[PDB]
Amino acid sequence: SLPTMPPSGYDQVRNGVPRGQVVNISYFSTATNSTRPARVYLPPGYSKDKKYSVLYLLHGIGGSENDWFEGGGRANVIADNLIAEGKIKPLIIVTPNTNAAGPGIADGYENFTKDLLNSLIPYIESNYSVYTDREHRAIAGLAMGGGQSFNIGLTNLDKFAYIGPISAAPNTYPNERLFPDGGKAAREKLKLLFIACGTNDSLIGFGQRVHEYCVANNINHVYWLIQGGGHDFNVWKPGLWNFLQMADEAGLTRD
Ligand SMILES: COc1cc(/C=C/C(=O)O)ccc1O
Repeated sequence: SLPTMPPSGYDQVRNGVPRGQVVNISYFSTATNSTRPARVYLPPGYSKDKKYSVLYLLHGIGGSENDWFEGGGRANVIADNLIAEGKIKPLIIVTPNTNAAGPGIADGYENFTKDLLNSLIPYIESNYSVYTDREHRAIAGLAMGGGQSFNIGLTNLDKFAYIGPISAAPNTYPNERLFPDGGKAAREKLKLLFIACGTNDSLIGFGQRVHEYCVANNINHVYWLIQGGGHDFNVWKPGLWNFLQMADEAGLTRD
């Protein structure tokens, strides 16, 4: 039963397995007044005659849109295999550059919230055949990106129903800011809150803090610790593997 460590080969490429296409895109950002990059995983069968859900996957501090793919995440391989095994239905995964910096901008990681919601999401929904409602939109990430997942996801429950912060960093908002209503909206609209981290990670306390608040305030969620895991992709890959399946079970790809 999930969550659990994935079996050997979950992140390996094997002959015959259908592979999705990872495309490179650039979109205009009203948040940075510049063109920004992102990568988009289209499943092996992506057809404009069908509709797909979308997972916005965020990298760590100083990272890039390539981190979750060739940079170590192998998100496309993990997705290809789960799809081939019938573990999850086909879906689209988008990896942006989380540091929306530029002239006139003080904090690019905070500025990223508007970039994602007002520029990247509209670009994706206009160029790809995707659902545009909260029930078909998820957000997850590692470290700094896990913090942004908590921050953006919980303060925008009308946009995301599935949130997966892995090894969330100190940029994670205080509990009072994540749940300004004592967790009311969360208990009603949150379909999946998946918090994971390696037991050896020095940043374990931040995800732990949110976990404790959710326990105290009756917010359902999944809290999974990777035994012996550190601040690396041997925690983040297993994290994504579990999140995709648990989100699927929760209805992310419904229809
Ligand atoms: C904003 O503060 C912090 C961010 C990080 C991010 C780490 C990562 O993305 O791997 C670590 C420690 C911090 O105090």
